[PDB]
Amino acid sequence: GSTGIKPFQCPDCDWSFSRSDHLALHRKRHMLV
Ligand SMILES: [Zn+2]
Repeated sequence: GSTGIKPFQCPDCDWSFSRSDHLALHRKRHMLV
């Protein structure tokens, strides 16, 4: 049906997280801030 999209998504790997902190835990390696 639909794609496995989540409210918090990585625009780099196309990762999907149901939790904001989980996405941040992932995208921090993209941000390096
Ligand atoms: Zn990513």
